[PDB]
Amino acid sequence: SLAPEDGSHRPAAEPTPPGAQPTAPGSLKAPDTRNEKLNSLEDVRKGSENYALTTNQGVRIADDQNSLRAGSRGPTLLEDFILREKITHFDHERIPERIVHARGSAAHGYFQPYKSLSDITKADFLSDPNKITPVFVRFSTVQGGAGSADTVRDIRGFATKFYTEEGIFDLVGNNTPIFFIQDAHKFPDFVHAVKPEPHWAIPQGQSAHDTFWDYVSLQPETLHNVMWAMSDRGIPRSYRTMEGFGIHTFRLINAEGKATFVRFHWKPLAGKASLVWDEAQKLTGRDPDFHRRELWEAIEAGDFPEYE
Amino acid sequence: ISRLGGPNFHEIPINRPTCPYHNFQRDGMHRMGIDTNPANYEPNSINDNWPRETPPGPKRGGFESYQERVEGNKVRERSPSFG
Amino acid sequence: SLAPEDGSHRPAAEPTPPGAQPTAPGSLKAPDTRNEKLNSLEDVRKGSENYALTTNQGVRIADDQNSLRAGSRGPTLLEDFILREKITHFDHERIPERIVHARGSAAHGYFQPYKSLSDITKADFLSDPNKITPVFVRFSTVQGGAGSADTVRDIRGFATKFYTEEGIFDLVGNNTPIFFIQDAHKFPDFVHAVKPEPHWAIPQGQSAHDTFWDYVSLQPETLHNVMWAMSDRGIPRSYRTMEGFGIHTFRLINAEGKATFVRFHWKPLAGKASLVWDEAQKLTGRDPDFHRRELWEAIEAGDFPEYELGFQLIPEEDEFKFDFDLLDPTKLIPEELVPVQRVGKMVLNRNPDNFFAENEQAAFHPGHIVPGLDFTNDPLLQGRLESYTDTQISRLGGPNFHEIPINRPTCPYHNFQRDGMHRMGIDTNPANYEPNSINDNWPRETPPGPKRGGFESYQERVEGNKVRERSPSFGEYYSHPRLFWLSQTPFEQRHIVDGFSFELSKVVRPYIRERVVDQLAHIDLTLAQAVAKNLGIELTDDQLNITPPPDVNGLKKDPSLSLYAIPDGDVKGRVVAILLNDEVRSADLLAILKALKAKGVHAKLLYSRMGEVTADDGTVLPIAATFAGAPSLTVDAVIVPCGNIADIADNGDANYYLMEAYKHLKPIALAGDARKFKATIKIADQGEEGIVEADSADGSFMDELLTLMAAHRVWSRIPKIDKIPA
Amino acid sequence: SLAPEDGSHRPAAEPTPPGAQPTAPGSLKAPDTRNEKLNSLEDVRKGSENYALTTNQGVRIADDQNSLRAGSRGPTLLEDFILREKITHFDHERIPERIVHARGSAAHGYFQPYKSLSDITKADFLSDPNKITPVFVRFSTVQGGAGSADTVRDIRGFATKFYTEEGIFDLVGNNTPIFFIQDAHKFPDFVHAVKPEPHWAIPQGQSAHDTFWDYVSLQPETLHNVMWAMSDRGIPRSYRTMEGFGIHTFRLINAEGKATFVRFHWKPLAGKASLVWDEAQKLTGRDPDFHRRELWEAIEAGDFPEYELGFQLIPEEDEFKFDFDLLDPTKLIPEELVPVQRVGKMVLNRNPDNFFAENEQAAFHPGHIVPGLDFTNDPLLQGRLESYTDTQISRLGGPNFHEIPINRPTCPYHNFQRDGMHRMGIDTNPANYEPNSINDNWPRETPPGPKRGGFESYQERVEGNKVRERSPSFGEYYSHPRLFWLSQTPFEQRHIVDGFSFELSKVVRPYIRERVVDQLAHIDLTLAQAVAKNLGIELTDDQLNITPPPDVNGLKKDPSLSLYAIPDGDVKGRVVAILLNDEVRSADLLAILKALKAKGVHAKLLYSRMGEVTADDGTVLPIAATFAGAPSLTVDAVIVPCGNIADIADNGDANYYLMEAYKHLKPIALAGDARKFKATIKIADQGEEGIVEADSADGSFMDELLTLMAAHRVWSRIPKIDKIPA
Ligand code: HEM
Ligand code: HEM
Ligand code: HEM
Repeated sequence: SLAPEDGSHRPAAEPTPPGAQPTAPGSLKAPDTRNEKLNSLEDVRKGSENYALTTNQGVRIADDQNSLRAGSRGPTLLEDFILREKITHFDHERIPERIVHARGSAAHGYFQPYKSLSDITKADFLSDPNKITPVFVRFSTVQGGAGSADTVRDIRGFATKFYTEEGIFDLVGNNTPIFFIQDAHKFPDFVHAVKPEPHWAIPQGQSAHDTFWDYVSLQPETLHNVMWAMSDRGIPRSYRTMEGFGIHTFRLINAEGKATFVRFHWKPLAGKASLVWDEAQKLTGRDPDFHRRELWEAIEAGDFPEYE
Repeated sequence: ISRLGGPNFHEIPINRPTCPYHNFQRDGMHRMGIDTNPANYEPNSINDNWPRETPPGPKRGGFESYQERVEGNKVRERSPSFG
Repeated sequence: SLAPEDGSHRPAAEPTPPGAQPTAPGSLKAPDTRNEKLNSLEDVRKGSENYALTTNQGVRIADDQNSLRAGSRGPTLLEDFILREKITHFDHERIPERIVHARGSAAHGYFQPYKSLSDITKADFLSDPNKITPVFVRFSTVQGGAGSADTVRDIRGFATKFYTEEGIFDLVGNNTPIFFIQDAHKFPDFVHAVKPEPHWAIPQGQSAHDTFWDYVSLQPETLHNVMWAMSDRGIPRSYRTMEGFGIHTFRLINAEGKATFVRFHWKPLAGKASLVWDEAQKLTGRDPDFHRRELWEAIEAGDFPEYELGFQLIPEEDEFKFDFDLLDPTKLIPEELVPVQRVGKMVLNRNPDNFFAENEQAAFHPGHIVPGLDFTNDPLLQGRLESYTDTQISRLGGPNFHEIPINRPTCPYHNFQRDGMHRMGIDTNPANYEPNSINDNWPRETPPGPKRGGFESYQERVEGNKVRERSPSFGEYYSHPRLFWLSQTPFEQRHIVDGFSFELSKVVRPYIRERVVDQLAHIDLTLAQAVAKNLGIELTDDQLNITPPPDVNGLKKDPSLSLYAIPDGDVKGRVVAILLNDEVRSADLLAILKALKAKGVHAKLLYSRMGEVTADDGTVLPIAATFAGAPSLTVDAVIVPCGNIADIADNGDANYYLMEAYKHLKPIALAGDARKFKATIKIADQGEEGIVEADSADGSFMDELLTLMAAHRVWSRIPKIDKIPA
Repeated sequence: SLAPEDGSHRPAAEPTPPGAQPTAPGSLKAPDTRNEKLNSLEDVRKGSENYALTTNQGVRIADDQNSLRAGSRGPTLLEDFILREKITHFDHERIPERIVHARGSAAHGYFQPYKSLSDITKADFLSDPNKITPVFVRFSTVQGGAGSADTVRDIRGFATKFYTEEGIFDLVGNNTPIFFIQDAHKFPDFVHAVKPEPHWAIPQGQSAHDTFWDYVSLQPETLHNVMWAMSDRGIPRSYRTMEGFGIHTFRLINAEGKATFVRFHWKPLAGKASLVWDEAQKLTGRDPDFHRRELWEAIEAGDFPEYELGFQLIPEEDEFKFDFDLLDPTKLIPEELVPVQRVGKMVLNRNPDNFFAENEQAAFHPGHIVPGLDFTNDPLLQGRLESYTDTQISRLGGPNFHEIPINRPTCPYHNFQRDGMHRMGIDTNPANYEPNSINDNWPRETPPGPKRGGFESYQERVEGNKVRERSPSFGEYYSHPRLFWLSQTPFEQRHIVDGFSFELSKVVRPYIRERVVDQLAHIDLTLAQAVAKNLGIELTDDQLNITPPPDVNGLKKDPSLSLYAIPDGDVKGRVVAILLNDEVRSADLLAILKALKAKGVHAKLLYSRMGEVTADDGTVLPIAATFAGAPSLTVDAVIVPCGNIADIADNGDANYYLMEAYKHLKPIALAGDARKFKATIKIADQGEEGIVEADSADGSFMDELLTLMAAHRVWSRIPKIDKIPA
């Protein structure tokens, strides 16, 4: 045994305030929080306590500290299949990050309607207030990589996967009610302009550079979302304290075939709050994981993010 | 790695062991197993060092290579016994 | 035409100091710079001016502003093949980042040896002082993603690709002379421990978290390199002002077959220089791209990064002559015992044209050696050889990554390998195997020889059983950490203590802190007690009584291990903030600029807004940045000329600018009424060492300031900064 | 291990007939055959002679025969970087095959139009009879994997990539003028049905299995192309002897903006010619590479495949004037209604250098059109535009597949797309977006115009509600199958009946056979009855009473739909087997070879062993193959010269060769005492049409033979072949 005698290595599996316990995987922290989707993941969840260390092929490992070599100061041997699998898996851990919204922080939850909407939509998840729909939500920035900072000035993504009884519905929104551009054909132009510039790949997580403002100056359609990004909207205090929007007009269709135009909104029950610019910038250096930490610790504390 | 798309090919159903498999390897394309271990390295105290190494033994022991003596210089040479 | 009439969109294609022009692709910025590698990339360089906009299939596009739809407010149509190509290429832009060292910044240059080293190595690139070898060098951090910040505390990588006439040689090193671990089998464990923790993927770019210090506390082999990381080595000022090392002992092999053990060194010709922690951490917020930017801007300015290649050479018969094992990569070889022999110079003199094509896709691998070099049994080096080709199969999409332009040898390559994803080369050989008769056995093997021969490994004797066992000779963990500690100045020691103290304060589980404190007590008691006190930990009586570890071959210190014990300052390429006011005394600015120019020191002129201000004599002075825009973090010193000081005396940003610089130990110079700013930093009326002051900015005002800059920081200010609220 | 002293390991770089020299890479076989695209590949062609064997990093290899090991009987060492690179490249050679048309064979050539088409199209490649456009063509089967056989019963693909001055145009067609299905949404259902069944992955290269005929029986829209597949069109003699069709109606657009509907045709100048089924199926075993081989060898011989591009042109105002919908890809446009206008000629005159790099990695996509061409609403064409780019992202490893050398345009290409796996192009443009001012907006959009303009789609009127609905005009399925049936000769109809009968006899579930027979009864009662009789099925009274479908716009037949109704035979490039004996009469062989050479017909000299035989006058005759080694399946006709006939008269294989040739309707010519072989094929002292016979092989004998070969096969023999046991 390497754990301390007093058990202080293991966090209590009860809600606790930020900093009170080490944070933990959600099924260890809150084992009795359940929804249909979380339960359905049980077939692939893997524990660890009391199990032998093995290869991926199920062969028990005697010595996970040394490679096989000819003599204890000798060359490493090709026949070390244990070393080879371990290093091979490590060598292939990374997958491409998302082209945009690479930096993001996610949690499980659920949604329930306040009333049946069958007069305006036949969508099953909206048919009955007693219909509980598991969700998985990912909040994100837009421009920076998966390893960039959270409290940059940027638009924020707000993506919800509804696991409904009639299919997955993904509501893939942002935290402002419009976008920068009108036609998808210009998306790679706008995104290349805001992204790090191609010669030197600077700057990270920032619109504050020539190519972004070159494009905005030549494309006045951008100016509306640019106003939002330049406001304190661009620097939320928390993903719990920003609005979400679908941006596009969609349609709801009812059982009679009637179409109603709809735009979607998420309204934060913790209210709206943003940082100020100097605080946000400095916070990217003192804690580049500030939003990711805040969201995880809110959920561990029982301060569940709620949106209407 | 190319034929089967990455290092998690042992999670393709036909290739899965029927016996337990636990270790500190993570991620990779197509990762199916969701690890709950607080630790992804050993030695660790945060999960009391589990999953743990197992000494070799008569049954249910860890793998140890037979201690064959090696003696020779580093050569790219075919043994004359093969000629 | 959307460009301005005056041509101010286009940067001057000549060397200009940082901030004077927008930065540009290297071949546009410096078209006259050339080497054999840069010339050989010309077949894949693509221009743009005066060309039509096309699809990738070469069809001219008429409207690149709209999708094809049925009516101008109608649905988009599947037949829009121009939209589909453009969006599909965009959808697939990203490739996996490197598993480690994902954050990095690279440049082209060249290397030349000072003399032939044929008596010790038959390596062709070291055979002739006239033989110049193109290089491509990538510097990096280790832990963070490609989008993480530059000025984190971490080790730095220093990887050099030599495009030699007898093959590519990759010297894949770090900025410290040892690694954290002894056997490659533990690399996934150590890297998992230092990386973001797997539940929540925090923290980025930081070792200040529980799992890292858990691993360290359980693996005392790691303490050597941890001491380095906790020192100011872990926060270099610039990639130009850090050392590089190969870490492992390799071999040189001469034409007579004699092996000599070698360790590789890079010496920064700009000297050694690091930030201080608060400055580095803040700087990850104010400019997470600071090292990448500084490297690119140095090259655009002609402040080319220069390093000297050095070898520590140990005869084969001296393998066992030291107190430590030469093959143990957690041990360094003290320069007091084995000096570094100067080998040649490398100069980095051209930025890439495209970051993704040249930097992101570059593949380095320490297995890439050439005749005249060879490996040893260092068991961390041994395992590296399994990883670097492997990882490139997924990262770069298959086994033809050597055909990506940046990676291609400049020398011939021919073999029987075929196919693979993204195969470029079209093989005309009738044979794809050997031995063959049908192409008269070409291409053919080449016997080894003095020059231009085939690769043969040194016939080292191997004897022992097949074991998974650490050599007992590696099982000593404290003597080298102690040598390192005792070799540091007292302020460098303070900064080490403060690095461990800050990092362990972020460890949530107190027992892990205690366990690390126990480790430090095995290294040096003064160190352990000082960290313990910062943590409210009391050493036990047993801890107070641990015998320190022995010295290393009789050495009680080695000043070559310190950044600053032996001054090696160089001001060329450093930068000074000049805080402007609305009525600057022009004679002060003239003297300042003249002195800085003469030593190759750059300036940024700062004010409370952009635009320009006008001096006492009518000189129009353009403003580079605001005080808040370009914080003191980003320069090496601060000068405030005389003039209408009342204009800025109550500016919070201007006062803070000086407080932050003061805190971070930077030289500050105050001329005439700018001396009023002494009060904001609590400077006594008769002055103090490190603050330059006079009635005007000269006679001796600039020499004094530039003398302080040559010593980098004002270490004697340290006792003073704790009282200052900044 | 070297080449023979006599240079016999190396083929002559001149045109040579099949079998005369070993085959070789096109650039070594025909170095002086050039075109712009072939030249442009020179940056990546790699030679081999006189070069050292290296790693891919350019390191010379000394011993390519052994791994590094600790002693010569010891374990292999991890540090063997040479072994690791060689094995890793081998381990990653394979890429996914094409989801369909995986089996295919390709060549380079050129195209030119006969006259400018500027009246009807502004496409640059059609604008001038003296502007030559390089092409790369791949022919293919559909169902089978890359390693399946060539002479299966299937549809064939005929894809041409035109490297034009205004972009790449891919005309991605097949060898029949319609497809099986109407809407791309069904493509995966139809292809899954035809492909090997999912439980056991059987059968390869065959539609003769339950799932295909289950889908056909339930989807009568498939019946037209199924008729073509069951006819001898499904088993071509060569890719040189089949038609090509783009299938869909496209648009041509002229400089005045006028749209003309068009269907694309390729006419084979070597004439139309197919195998018979027993021959084609046995040939998949004796030489599964027969079509690949025949194409490569034709090009090495100078028998370049030539095809005439032709257009059926329908004015816009005539869109609705037929009794079928022009946009329905299961309907053909009969040439009796709309003639094919001759447009230009394409000649395939050089083989690739490396099959993988050039053939396997080639990417064709019918969305790659150029100004002057446009799409229509054909709902199968429309869906194809979503597939060909998408599939290339996994097959070829990412979105930079246009930089794989074979796929590159020869014309300029410039845009703002960046990055992606295996990015070759290093972009110098300061901008990677438009509009931009920093590169004065280059590269720039180009307005549409008469020549060199940007692409603009024809502004077709769209009016309808958003529906997933098949157009009612597409709901007719029997009239085109009937037209096709009625346009075949009686022997072609017999072969169709036999194809259906053979395939349905392999369907295990008898109700599926019954359902198919019921569909055939809606096409033609004579066809339905003949297939039913072979299946032991009896048509019901109701089935006998099904009213046949209407004529197609009054047509009772169209002979352009037959392979053979109109003679168009060309013997150049065909091959005869000459069965030797050990004392051949040299005067026969002289006359035979002289007459064959005059018409460009090749010969293969066969015997019962390899080596040589000596003729009556001392001429040494090298033997190409044994009777068993090169069966009659591989030749067009068989000649037996006089000589020592007793040598071969009782040889089983020699007799069998003639029995198999006879059965397969090939001409056979017997000179002098070789007429003794008439008895093996049971055929009369008076002689038989299709058997040439004389005292010696002279002018007359050879003219008769070559006349029979110009008619391809001896159809009048069919009633005589059921009694021969072969
Ligand atoms: C109203 C406008 C848009 C909104 C609100 C929006 C929102 C988002 C969000 C929230 C994500 C991150 C989902 C996650 O967390 O994984 C995302 C990802 C993405 N978006 Fe959008 N987006 C918009 C426009 C576009 C456009 C016009 C395109 C391209 C035509 C595009 C292409 C993508 C792509 C390629 C990704 C990465 C998706 C992945 O890897 O799974 N987006 N978007
Ligand atoms: C002395 C110890 C080591 C040093 C000095 C070192 C140095 C480096 C550097 C500088 C890079 C970045 C090269 C670049 O800029 O692209 C790198 C990448 C990498 N290293 Fe190491 N390393 C060490 C130990 C190891 C070990 C023990 C392993 C695994 C057994 C390993 C595996 C890797 C991998 C997988 C990459 C990513 C390479 C790629 O994607 O191209 N390293 N190393
Ligand atoms: C008239 C109908 C069609 C014709 C004449 C046709 C013709 C062809 C040909 C000749 C090729 C092989 C090109 C080569 O040699 O590489 C091919 C490939 C392919 N086709 Fe089609 N096809 C048709 C319908 C479709 C449909 C409806 C789809 C899907 C909607 C489709 C999807 C594909 C795919 C995925 C490939 C593999 C292409 C690649 O890997 O590069 N085809 N087709």
